[PDB]
Amino acid sequence: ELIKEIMHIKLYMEGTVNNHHFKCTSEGEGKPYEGTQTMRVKVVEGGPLPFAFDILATSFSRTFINHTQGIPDFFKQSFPEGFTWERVTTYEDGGVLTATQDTSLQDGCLIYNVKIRGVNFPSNGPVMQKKTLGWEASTEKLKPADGGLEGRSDMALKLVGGGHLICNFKTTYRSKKPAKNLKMPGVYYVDHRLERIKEADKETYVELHEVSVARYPDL
Repeated sequence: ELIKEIMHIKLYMEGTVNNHHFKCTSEGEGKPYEGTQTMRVKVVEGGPLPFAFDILATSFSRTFINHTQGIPDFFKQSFPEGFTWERVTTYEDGGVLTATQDTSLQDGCLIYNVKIRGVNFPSNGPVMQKKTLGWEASTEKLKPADGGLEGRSDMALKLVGGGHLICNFKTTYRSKKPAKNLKMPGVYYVDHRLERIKEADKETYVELHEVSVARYPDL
């Protein structure tokens, strides 16, 4: 089957956000066919992060997406090799977070390897002052873009005692399997819900849950 009904995950992440180098590590598990998953994150380097963790949570699983209707799963079809993704998130206040990700399948446990580069996050802004809450539920429009998938989405980051700091991202998904060995999907949508379950000792340990359900557009 390759991708089982319940799958284990292990993650490695490192980066610099406003030149503040850090390193993160994770262990998680989800139901790939149901679109749910859970991730327990631990910041191993760069002490208590000077920026809001929320900018990183969104880089911590395309393989855990409930493909309803009968949409070809580009992500699951890409195994055992896996797939890569490059995302660029642009914030309304000038902050830009670029992330590079590698997904592989080694000895049953699913492996994620992320690279993070955050720049121009304003000093007294919600991210740097750590005055952000969760991410509101978002929707990503995916369209087949020459061999891979291109995903665009507009997100809203909840703010401490306020409204939101909005942003948008452009992502490119590249399969490790050749495009010849893949049945590509049409233009489809993925609705996401990203909730933070737990938090410990100054955003050093964070538990996150995600729910993703794919669907063909309405008529």
